[PDB]
Amino acid sequence: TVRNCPFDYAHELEFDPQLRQLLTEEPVSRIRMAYGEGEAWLVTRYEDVRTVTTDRRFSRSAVLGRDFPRMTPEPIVQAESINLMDPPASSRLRGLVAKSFTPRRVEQMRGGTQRVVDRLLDEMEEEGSPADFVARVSAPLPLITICEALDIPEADRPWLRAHAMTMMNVGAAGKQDAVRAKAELRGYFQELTADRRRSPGEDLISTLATARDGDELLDDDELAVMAMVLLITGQDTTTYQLGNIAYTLLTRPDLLRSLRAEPQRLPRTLEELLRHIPFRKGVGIPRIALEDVELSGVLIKAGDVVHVSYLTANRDSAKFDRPDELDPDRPTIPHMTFGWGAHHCLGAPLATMELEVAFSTLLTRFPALRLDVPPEDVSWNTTSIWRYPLALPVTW
Ligand code: HEM
Repeated sequence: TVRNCPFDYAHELEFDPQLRQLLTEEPVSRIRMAYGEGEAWLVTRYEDVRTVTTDRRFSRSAVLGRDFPRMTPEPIVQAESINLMDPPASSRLRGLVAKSFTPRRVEQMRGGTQRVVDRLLDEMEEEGSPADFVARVSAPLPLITICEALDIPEADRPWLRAHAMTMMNVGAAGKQDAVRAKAELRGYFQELTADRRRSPGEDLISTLATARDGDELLDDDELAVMAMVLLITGQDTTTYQLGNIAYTLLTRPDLLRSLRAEPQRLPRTLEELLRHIPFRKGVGIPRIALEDVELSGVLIKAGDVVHVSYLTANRDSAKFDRPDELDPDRPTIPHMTFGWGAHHCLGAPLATMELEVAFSTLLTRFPALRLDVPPEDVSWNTTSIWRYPLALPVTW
């Protein structure tokens, strides 16, 4: 009755078979995952999952305090984080960083992102073919950008990601690691944010720390946590989707030619890769059903833990015809790669912009770009809630 879900599948970017089976055959299923007390529902259908993310009957505020079935021994979340608030209390702090990424603002920052990318490739060319696209592009760019954004000193950055990542370990014994790593992170911002509030720079932490509706909207905890949360998120998913997309383009010659034939297809192609590419293992933060809510003919009692799978949502044949096929031409329908509902991804805008400025430069600069080894020789991360390539040797 209750499925085992270690969610350990890692083979290339192949869609987790357990997930494909639960989509087609038990689109609402009882499950139990690596760590946490109790069990939880798993909703896998587009429309059903859309329901769960938006319908005020399901709270993420209600998760505060539960040993919720999750994939990391220590939960990645914190108390005062945007992740454990719903609208309305979310909408005020979301509201504030959302100013920072209006298309005017993000289509300004482009300028600098173009100069970062250019320099990163002006360096990879200098060290000469072959090279690691992960080391020389996919890893640095997202980290530079979010640090530039937050005015993070150059010396702290390699440190800060090697803590960000440590919190994303699914490893039983890397839990003390995680709780210390997390608290050291909290602390560093606790201070460096209280150092902006104090002598506001003209960066983004300053934008958060200085905004005042009469009396500063953000409390110090509320801020330090928001500056800490913006750093973590600004440098995992994006670094990974830069490797994932690269791999996919260098292993689907038809796709990669089509783009080289008509580069204008790129913003449409990226959406379709985004949809497809299963850019994580398992399921992230759940929600609690606040009241009984039947959902695909299955009552969910009040106080039950609900997970949604964004990855099965994207591959729902009810929404996308030939869903497993990767058609950048297909009738555009909103993907759920960037989340949905209240907690939809806050940095969608900026990762959009990084992915556009990256692959559009790559494509022109290195038309000849090819994977330098066979695809099955590429090693895929196993230790993370995310899926990404460890290295991506390329020629040009
Ligand atoms: C390809 C790039 C990215 C992907 C695929 C991605 C994906 C996601 C996803 C799937 C969620 C799901 C939250 C949920 O539904 O429960 C999320 C939340 C979030 N992402 Fe991202 N993200 C990306 C880039 C970024 C960037 C650059 C930032 C930069 C600040 C960012 C900040 C956030 C934040 C703050 C949340 C939490 C919002 C909330 O729960 O209220 N993301 N992201």
